[PDB]
Amino acid sequence: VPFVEDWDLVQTLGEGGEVQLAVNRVTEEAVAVKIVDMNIKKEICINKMLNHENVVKFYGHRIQYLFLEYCSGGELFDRIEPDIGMPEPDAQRFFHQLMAGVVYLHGIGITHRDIKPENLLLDERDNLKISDFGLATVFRYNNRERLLNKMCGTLPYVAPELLKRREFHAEPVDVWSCGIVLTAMLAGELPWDQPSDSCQEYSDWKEKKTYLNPWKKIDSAPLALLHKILVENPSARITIPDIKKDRWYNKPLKK
Ligand SMILES: NC(=O)Nc1sc(-c2ccc(Cl)cc2)cc1C(=O)N[C@H]1CCCNC1
Repeated sequence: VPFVEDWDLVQTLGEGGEVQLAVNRVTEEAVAVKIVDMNIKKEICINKMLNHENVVKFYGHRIQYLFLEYCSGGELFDRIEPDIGMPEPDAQRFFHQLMAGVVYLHGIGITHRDIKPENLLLDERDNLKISDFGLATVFRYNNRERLLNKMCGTLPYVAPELLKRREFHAEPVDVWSCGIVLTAMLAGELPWDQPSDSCQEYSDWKEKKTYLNPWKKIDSAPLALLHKILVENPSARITIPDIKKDRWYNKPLKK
C-alpha cells in the first residue's frame, strides 16, 4: 500500500524535549512522537520489553524519534483539581489501573523510578497508562534482585530511604510514589516537599496528626491504606499483594 508509511505532525503535545501528535495520511491512525535532540538508548531498550494495557505501548524508533501509543486524555495531573482532588470512585479506578501497570513492570524486573501524575496518561476511554521510562531501570534479572543506589525521581514523590540510605530495594520506592499519587488524587495537594527529618509536614505525618491537611480531606478507608503505604521503614511498608487485600482497594464505589 502506497503512502501508508507517511505521517503528518499535526500538533505539539507536551514537555520532555517535545511530544508531537502524528497522524497517518492514509489510515488516520494516531501516534505520539517523542522528539529528543541530545540515556535515550536505555529508554528505548526498556520500552522494547513492555507490553501491557496500563503501560504506554512502544511502536519503534527512527535526531532520535520515539513512536508511542497516543493517549488522547492527556496527563492524570490535569484531572486533579487543586485543593480538591477528584471524586473518590475515579481515584480508585485510576489507582487500580496504576497498580496493575506497576505489578506488570515489577513482574518483568523493571522499576519506573518516577511515578507521578505528570507521567500517568489517559487514553480516549480514560484508561491509565504509565509513561516516560527515561529513568527506569532493571532491578531483577535472571531471578536475582539488584539493589538501587542512584538517587533519582521527583522530591515530593520519592521514598525516605532514597534520601537516607546508600542502597535500597526498588519495589518499595515505587509503592511509596503510588501512595503520594493517591494522596494527590484524593486531596489535590501533595503532603510534603520531601520526606526528610527536616520537613515539618513529614514529621507531622509520622506523629499521626491526621487532623491536618491533606489527611483531613481524605476518608478513613483510603486513609487507612495510606497509613500502610507511607511507612518510613521500607521493610515494613505494605507490598502490592497486600495492597490488593486492602479494605478500600476492594470497596465498591460509584458516583
Ligand atoms: N504517548 C503520549 O500520547 N503522550 C502524551 S499525549 C499528551 C497529550 C497532551 C495534551 C492533550 Cl489535550 C492530549 C494528550 C501528552 C503526552 C506526553 O507524553 N507528555 C509528557 C510530557 C512530560 C511529562 N510526561 C508526559
